[PDB]
Amino acid sequence: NLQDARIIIAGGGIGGAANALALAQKGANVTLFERASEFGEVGAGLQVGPHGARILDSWGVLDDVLSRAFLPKNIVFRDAITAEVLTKIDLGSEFRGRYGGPYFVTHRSDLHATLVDAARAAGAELHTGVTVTDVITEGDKAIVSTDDGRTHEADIALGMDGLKSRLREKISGDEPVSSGYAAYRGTTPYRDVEEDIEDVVGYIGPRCHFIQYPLRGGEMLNQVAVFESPGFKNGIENWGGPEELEQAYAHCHENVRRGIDYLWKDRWWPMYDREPIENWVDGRMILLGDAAHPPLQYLASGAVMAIEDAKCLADYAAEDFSTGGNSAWPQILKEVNTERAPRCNRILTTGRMWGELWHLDGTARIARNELFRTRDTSSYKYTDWLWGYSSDR
Amino acid sequence: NLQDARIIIAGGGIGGAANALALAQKGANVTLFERASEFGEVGAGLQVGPHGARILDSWGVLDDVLSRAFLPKNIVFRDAITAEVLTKIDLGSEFRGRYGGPYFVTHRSDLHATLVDAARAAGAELHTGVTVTDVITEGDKAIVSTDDGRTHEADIALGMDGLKSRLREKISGDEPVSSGYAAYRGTTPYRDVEEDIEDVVGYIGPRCHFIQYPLRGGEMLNQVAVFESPGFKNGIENWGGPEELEQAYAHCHENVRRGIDYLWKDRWWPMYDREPIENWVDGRMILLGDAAHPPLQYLASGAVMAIEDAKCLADYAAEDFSTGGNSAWPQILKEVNTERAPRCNRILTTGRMWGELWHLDGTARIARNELFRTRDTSSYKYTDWLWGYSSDR
Ligand SMILES: Cc1cc2nc3c(=O)[nH]c(=O)nc-3n(C[C@H](O)[C@H](O)[C@H](O)COP(=O)(O)OP(=O)(O)OC[C@H]3O[C@@H](n4cnc5c(N)ncnc54)[C@H](O)[C@@H]3O)c2cc1C
Ligand SMILES: Cc1cc2nc3c(=O)[nH]c(=O)nc-3n(C[C@H](O)[C@H](O)[C@H](O)COP(=O)(O)OP(=O)(O)OC[C@H]3O[C@@H](n4cnc5c(N)ncnc54)[C@H](O)[C@@H]3O)c2cc1C
Ligand SMILES: [Cl-]
Ligand SMILES: [Cl-]
Repeated sequence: NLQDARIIIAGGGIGGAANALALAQKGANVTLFERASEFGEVGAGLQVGPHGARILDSWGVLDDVLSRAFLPKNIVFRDAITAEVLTKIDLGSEFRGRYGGPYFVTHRSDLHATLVDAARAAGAELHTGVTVTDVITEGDKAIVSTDDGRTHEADIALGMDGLKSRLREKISGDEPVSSGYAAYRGTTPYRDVEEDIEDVVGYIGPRCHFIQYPLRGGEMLNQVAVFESPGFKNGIENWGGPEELEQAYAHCHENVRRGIDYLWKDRWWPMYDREPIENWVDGRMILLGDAAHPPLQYLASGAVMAIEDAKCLADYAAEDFSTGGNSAWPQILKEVNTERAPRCNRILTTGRMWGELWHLDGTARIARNELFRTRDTSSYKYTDWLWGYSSDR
Repeated sequence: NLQDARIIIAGGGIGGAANALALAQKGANVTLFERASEFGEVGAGLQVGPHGARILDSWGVLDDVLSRAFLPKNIVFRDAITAEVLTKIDLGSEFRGRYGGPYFVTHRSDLHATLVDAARAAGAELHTGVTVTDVITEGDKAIVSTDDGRTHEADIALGMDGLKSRLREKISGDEPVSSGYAAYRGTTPYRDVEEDIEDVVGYIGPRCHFIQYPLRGGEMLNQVAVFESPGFKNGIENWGGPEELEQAYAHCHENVRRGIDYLWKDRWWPMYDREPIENWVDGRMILLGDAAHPPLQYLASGAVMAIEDAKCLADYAAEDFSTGGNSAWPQILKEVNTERAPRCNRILTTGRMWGELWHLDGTARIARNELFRTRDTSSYKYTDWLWGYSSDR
């Protein structure tokens, strides 16, 4: 376990919260600093495959999360022009047996709160309204600076400050790479959306897609529209705004076009990722979550990768610190980086190809539709790398 | 049959020759005018699927053509970058039984000569060095003008003057549509090409393809390179010249790049087709062959469609003229047009999509390769429309 260990976590998103939980359950001393004045997340959906669900079950929080989640029966791909069903991924009894957990969807806000509550329950010391302004390594400790003028000593620090990480600048000078696509969300009472949906449905079209799924007990429908922004190509600084939505969907089926009207129009998410990097470690600081590996969201696995990062770090640390103490930390960070970077950088790079496959047009769309139609639905070769991974050694 | 019938054919390519044969075997009086001073065709390969082979067998010329042809065992698609085999179409015993004949390849010159010799044997009067300058219909006859100042009366005329048909101007003012791709050919002694080939091999790559097949007894190898011409986009009048070949293949596998060196460089074929048109009839003149329906050559069926045109016209004419005489000709031309236009215009339009499918790049290429790999090789759904058609009623 981790009793004499001290860890400081910079950032309290889903990643930082899950690391706080996993390390405090091992008996470590955890201090987490979150810049925002309250913990919280967007009150809209996310998807959590069995690669995340199994981990939450290990931490004893899956049952609880599921009480406020929705269990879709399938992921259904449809053509966005014709609305034709192309293929389904069955999330039923064969899938859960293979992958050791359900594929579920829930509100981001609920998952994040449940993680923060369990982290606190397990002993983690969480602080809101505090920004980490620096992390340096001196001798065998990390020295962390906060925006109240204080400094804090720990054995290691986690840089979990997101896609716009400033801690990442210690290791890499790269900048976010624009995809040129923007995401909108909406959540609507299910009854007010204009047949019935019990699945995650993805309509995939030229230069756009549109996703729908129900949330807890089917009361609300989550809707997500992602489209190629002409403003990005044309050089706009604040590209992707809502004046682009009608034109971006004008070639789609009525089921998709009607959906646009339900989206929140006052906020959107221009989609960026970063090129993959191999090394995430600077002395006794490791970058994790989106600060190490921010993806485009086509594989719905960004938060799941931050959860897997938490599991791997706490499991490999408990194994090695038990017998090697504080001196073992730089070897533990190396081993965690070596396990996690190939996994997560394959999600980054394959995710980019997978979104391009959704957004094909012309003859390439005709080929992609037939490839999805004719596949062997009993084969798991397209998914085992993603949903069957485990860091267990 | 056709004994009192008179037909004049404008053009003596493979189309005009095959119509002369089919009509003279029915006992019709056939006069064919060819502009060139000698009958002849390019001494390079063509492919003739069972949709053409069955027809030649009916006319009693298949055995003879086969004596000087090559019988490939498969059509093999390979990726032009990696040389990976993607899929094979087996041309063996299941295929020939299904489609009623072999898929063969031979020299264009040999097929054309064999058709011209059999047409002559059957009674057709062939004339070289004579251009048809006009065709008009007056009463119940076609009146055909030639470039020696003479006029000729027949019951019907066939406009078979090719892709650049001037007779087509009677019916449509359209012009050839450039594909922006150019074709080169070569034939090399098989032994001099730098493993062994017993199939039709198509290497399909971004913005290009490369085809190889052996000719009679495997003595010569036919090679065809088709690539997207940057000169066409850039506005050159005589675009597609050989200075473009190296760059156009520079991303391909060595097997493809080595092939370029064997091509004839003194002549090439900029690839054009025409938009499909429904009506091919002007009074007692019908356009047939490339004058009615010139394709891009991705389905290797242009000459085969002209052969099918010959079979349909002679069969439907023999059926109706037997009992209705000369007065039946305009109804016969209508019925032939109504049978042949949907068939041939589907080859035109599907052929364009099929070449685009070969020339995909990026994620669209990854999708296309997997679609070809994973297909049901026992299913004929992609090919029955093409190789299983018959005009028989
Ligand atoms: C449209 C969209 C849909 C998505 N859908 C899914 C999905 O279905 N499933 C999935 O698994 N993932 C999904 N993701 C990805 C997922 O949202 C992210 O990968 C994940 O939230 C990253 O978590 P994180 O904790 O690493 O970073 P963040 O969530 O960015 O958290 C970083 C935190 O650090 C705080 N902070 C920043 N700087 C400092 C500092 N110096 N000091 C202290 N605090 C700091 C920030 O306030 C923030 O709370 C999606 C992403 C997008 C954009
Ligand atoms: C690179 C390439 C590869 C191909 N590969 C294949 C293949 O493998 N299989 C296949 O089936 N098809 C293939 N084709 C298509 C095939 O070549 C043509 O569809 C077919 O040759 C057309 O025959 P046609 O008789 O209708 O016209 P043409 O061959 O053009 O013949 C028209 C004839 O009319 C003559 N002429 C013109 N004007 C007059 C006039 N006013 N008076 C008298 N005579 C006139 C011309 O001199 C010419 O001989 C390919 C085409 C290309 C470009
Ligand atoms: Cl994601
Ligand atoms: Cl052709």
